Amino acid sequence: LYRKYIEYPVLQKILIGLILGAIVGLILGHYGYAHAVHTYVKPFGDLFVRLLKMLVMPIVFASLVVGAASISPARLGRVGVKIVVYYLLTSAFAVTLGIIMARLFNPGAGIHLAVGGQQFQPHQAPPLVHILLDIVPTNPFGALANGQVLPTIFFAIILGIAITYLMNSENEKVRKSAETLLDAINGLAEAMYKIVNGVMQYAPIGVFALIAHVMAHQGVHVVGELAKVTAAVYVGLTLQILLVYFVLLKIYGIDPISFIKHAKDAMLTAFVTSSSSGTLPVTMRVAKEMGISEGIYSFTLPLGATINMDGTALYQGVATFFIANALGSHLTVGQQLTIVLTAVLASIGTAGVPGAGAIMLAMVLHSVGLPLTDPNVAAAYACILGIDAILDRGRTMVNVTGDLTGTAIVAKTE
Ligand SMILES: N[C@@H](CC(=O)O)C(=O)O
Ligand code: NA
Ligand code: NA
Ligand code: NA
Repeated sequence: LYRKYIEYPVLQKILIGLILGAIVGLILGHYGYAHAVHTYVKPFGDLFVRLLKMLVMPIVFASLVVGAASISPARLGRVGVKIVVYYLLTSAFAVTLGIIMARLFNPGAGIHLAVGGQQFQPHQAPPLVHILLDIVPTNPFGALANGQVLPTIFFAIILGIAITYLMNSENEKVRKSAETLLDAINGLAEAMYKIVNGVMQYAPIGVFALIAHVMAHQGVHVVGELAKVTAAVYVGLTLQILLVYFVLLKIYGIDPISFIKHAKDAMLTAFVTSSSSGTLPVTMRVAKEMGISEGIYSFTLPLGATINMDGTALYQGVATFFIANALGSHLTVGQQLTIVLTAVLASIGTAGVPGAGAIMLAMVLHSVGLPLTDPNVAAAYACILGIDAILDRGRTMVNVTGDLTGTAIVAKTE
């Protein structure tokens, strides 16, 4: 029944793997068979970790190039300024709210990951001058091949901006050559998102092996911590709607009660599909009967479907704290502010494809000194990606909801 396995829903598939993973570890580990799990069940979980790390490098480079080549055009108009400034402010405030939830609920506190029998000891910090000057790569190819992600981000952003200037050039041969290069890079990004969909089909098997191995060694309190981070994200998402969207709507005069009733179809549709790109046709229909002018929502909505992601920004702030707390490290004031800047940039480049927001988490992990090369970081990294399907549902609703409420405010003031 191979076809039956594929057609079965992914979220219900992961939940089955997690429940049986806990049961197997407890009963088998109680009878003094812990080494059997480590020798046999662990290798099936190591494949999931290695598969996740492969997708990190091609996705970051390709998505940033195409993302930077679309919002670069300065000429937008008068309705193209209010929507842009609103998008940046909402994304920045989402990260701050996520930090508050992480510092309040304190997820991941109690477990000490010691993969390889070595506690995570942070390396000595080089001088700030060296760190800032190391962002510029000496060899753009070398940064991509060696796995350095901070130089990769800088080169991708400038390359995308330069492509935009070429497409507006007067010469016909230069314009044709610039469009071909962008399409080739665009086709690489789209091909990688299909691999992400195929990797998550193996996720229920990978989650089963990971949970079973950790259940027989670090007891049961690990599962309790996973519940705290799941509750922390959804609590923060709820406060995002009531304390930001509802307040702004009431201030400008738009009735929140009428807003939710007229936009319920979009939110539930985005919830089940977990995609903000396939929900766009549904979003276009909803705004029509609301009263928005045809021109207003024909420009902001396509732009906001890939730029305005408040849920992803809140998710990345909470997830980073969970990994650091599990490792036993401490976040300084300067490092926390670095999250507020890196998470906003990472959310802009994130694509609407489901599951693409946990691949950009590596951008903020490296920015705070937690590389994926460290075995301890990688083990904890795959722990939060295992339950990503559960968290992917809620965050997609907030991303779509921000686009609708942003359009209404602009349309109110014309
Ligand atoms: N699924 C989200 C993207 C993400 O989770 O990163 C969306 O469609 O907006
Ligand atoms: Na935003
Ligand atoms: Na969005
Ligand atoms: Na995005």
